[PDB]
Amino acid sequence: STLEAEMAVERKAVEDQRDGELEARAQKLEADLAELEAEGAKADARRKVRDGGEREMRQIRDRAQRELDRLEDIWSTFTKLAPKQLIVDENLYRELVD
Repeated sequence: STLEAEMAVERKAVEDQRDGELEARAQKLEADLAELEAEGAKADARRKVRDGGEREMRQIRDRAQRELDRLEDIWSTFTKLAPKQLIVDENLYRELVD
């Protein structure tokens, strides 16, 4: 019970910060775009700015998702722990130990 409770609580650190980093980067990009559109700038420049901003947004979402699923995986493994099971990660083992 408390195990799954603490797992959920950590999922909270996963979710809030996943949303927050993306929010910050998006705010920065939108400010930079409102600045670029304030002056007279070529439309190709704005298109490339938007492309880079989408790249950054998706990259942040991926950096989140990857760790989120990794943490799901550690719990999934911990659940099915029974003797004679062979662990090969050599890092997951440390997470399970500590």
